[PDB]
Amino acid sequence: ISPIFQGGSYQLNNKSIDISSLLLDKLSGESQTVVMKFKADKPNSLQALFGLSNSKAGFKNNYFSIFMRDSGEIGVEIRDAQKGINYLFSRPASLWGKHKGQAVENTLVFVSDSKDKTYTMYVNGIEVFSETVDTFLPISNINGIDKATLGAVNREGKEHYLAKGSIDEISLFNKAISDQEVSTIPLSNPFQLIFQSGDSTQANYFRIPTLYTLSSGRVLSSIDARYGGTHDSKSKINIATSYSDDNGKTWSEPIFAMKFNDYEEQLVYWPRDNKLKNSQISGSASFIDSSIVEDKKSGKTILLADVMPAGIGNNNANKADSGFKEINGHYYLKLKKNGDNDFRYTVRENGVVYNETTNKPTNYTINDKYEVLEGGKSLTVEQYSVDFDSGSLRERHNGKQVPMNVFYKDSLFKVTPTNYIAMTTSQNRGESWEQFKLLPPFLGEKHNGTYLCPGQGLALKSSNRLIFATYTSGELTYLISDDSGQTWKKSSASIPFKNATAEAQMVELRDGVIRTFFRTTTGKIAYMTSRDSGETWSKVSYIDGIQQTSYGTQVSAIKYSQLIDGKEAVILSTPNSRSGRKGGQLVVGLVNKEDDSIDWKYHYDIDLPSYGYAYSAITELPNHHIGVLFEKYDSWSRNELHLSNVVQYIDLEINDLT
Repeated sequence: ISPIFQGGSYQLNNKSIDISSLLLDKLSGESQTVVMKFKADKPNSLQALFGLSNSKAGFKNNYFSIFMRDSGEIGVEIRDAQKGINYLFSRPASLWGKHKGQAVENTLVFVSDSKDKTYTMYVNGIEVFSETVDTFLPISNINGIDKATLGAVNREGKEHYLAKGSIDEISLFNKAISDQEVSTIPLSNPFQLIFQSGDSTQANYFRIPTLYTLSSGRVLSSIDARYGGTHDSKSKINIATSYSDDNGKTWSEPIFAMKFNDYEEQLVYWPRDNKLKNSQISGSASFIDSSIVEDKKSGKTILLADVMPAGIGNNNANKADSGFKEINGHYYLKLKKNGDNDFRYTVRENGVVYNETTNKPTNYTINDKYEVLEGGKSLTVEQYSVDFDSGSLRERHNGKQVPMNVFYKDSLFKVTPTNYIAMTTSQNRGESWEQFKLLPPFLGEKHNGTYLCPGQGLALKSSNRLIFATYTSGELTYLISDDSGQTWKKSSASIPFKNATAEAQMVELRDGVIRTFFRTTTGKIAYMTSRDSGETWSKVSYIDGIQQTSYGTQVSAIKYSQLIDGKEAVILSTPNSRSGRKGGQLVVGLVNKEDDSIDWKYHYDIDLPSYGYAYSAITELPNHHIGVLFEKYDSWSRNELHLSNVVQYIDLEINDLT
């Protein structure tokens, strides 16, 4: 259908605009759609874009509004005191403010549907909430409505929630337009999605993005596909990948690099209310924090991630146990059989399950997929699915059989409940991934695995050396391979922090000179230098001019291929904020050849200082543009859990940054 009202070019400069005459007598029936294209690059703390209100004395709480906060949150109120209805629906981190210095035109579609009794809000082509009520309140059936307002809500004759911004276009319909119709509405998005709700992963959530430019020109991305909301392990999480062959313009349908099947891949709407938001999938194995590198020699792409057995995460993981047994220089994965109180088994060569107490091999083996066979026969377990139908999280058998994996809850043989690191490879640049292998322990039998630093590994330009940064208590633990990832050794580098999340990323400043940038607990990003291709490491210094929070955020970093102002350049991606994960920046540093010091010369604001920015991935695209895939929200904040489609991709050119 056609609009009952259409207007545009409205400037909201802390003064509402009255459109009652144009709109109010046009409103008919109980279903309505609002389409609004608007900018707000300097919003007030809390402002209404649009209001329908009873402006009369004593009816202060009879109004409908669409509002935003300077945090990027969008929402509506629907209030009628006589009906005793006070609805408030919102979602944090739903907006853009600025991109390349220009105010972004956000496209907002609000659907109020009386038939289904459902309020739905889309912003920039993304559904940010969909709420069904028992008692539906049509937005123009509020008792005594006498004002249609842009840029405030008229309450008792006064302007509340005054807006600063602009409404380039607004349309209203006496209909609840369908989801299909909504998707035909043109957008002006500064971003694109690579991974997204309802894609092949069937994860409703994503965190921990990576990007890496392959020598063929293909750009590869990996990510945590997180099923049970955005929580870290314990949970269900798979590692998914996608690639672009056109400098980031389009991206392939995701496939999995690393996945478990003990729990179904369910797209779930995880509750965001305070009572249930901490619900956490508690019986699933998971992969988490991935990192990618390309090997020049073999041509293989290599992907590593942390591995968590069923119900295990960082905080309940057995520290002081690697999960392996050392038997004369060699490390064997320990296993516990159903009913035993201790681990009386190991996995030896060719997957043979060997008994330790009696030193006998068994009739059981472990295949390449860490699945259990008896006498060559695939054993199985039953899969779980999750639901909240009872009003709380339930995890229950779903009737499907899947191969029995030693990382599973219901497995006959079970690994040590601790964290591991796994690796997989692709020979076709991410079109398919091999079965993963556990890396061996690097810090002894009685030490849990280090934690992979998410993002990129480092492929040294003048050799075959591959390095993946990892961290644990008191140090960075660099993993080093000179033979295409077949064998690894560690290079330990002490840092002056205990129990930190020292997520580290590396750049090669020049041949064999590696600078590592890492997260700390001090409010500053730290760094250290190696001048022998990672054999030895300097003491720790800190960057002034960038602020992080006390808890810190992952920093991403690349060496730019081109000179800038005649100098070698490095580019860091990080939130710049001592308050939260917001104020995204790319910071361009120029290297001083005298001493390899870096002058952080240019700061590019990704979006508003108050808009969310968390974990990030950056890569130099083959055309020398910069690709950025990032968490566009505060992934620390307890108020911004379980948001969909907040990991987003943008394309920039160096001139944008300078």
